[PDB]
Amino acid sequence: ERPNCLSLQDSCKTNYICRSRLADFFTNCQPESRSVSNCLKENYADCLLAYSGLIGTVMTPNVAPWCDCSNSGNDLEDCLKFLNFFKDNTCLKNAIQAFG
Repeated sequence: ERPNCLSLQDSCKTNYICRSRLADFFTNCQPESRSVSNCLKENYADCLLAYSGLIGTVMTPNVAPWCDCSNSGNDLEDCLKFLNFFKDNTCLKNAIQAFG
């Protein structure tokens, strides 16, 4: 059964390897601004490498990890923000197109 993304995030953060890789992904594939969803082009390579760095962890893509936001309770908005960082990430989409 597909787990809740926040639960999966917690299982990742307790492992020093996954915690580090996840943090790198959020850092390198973040928007260039609150208004601009894309990152600066100069960061494409680092964003893709960071995204690929998730492979081998519970955050392995297949794209978003294997999780959804069912049963998020009061934390639904946060769960969706997490999930959308994978599914609706302009920086990541552009990086994959550029070097994937």
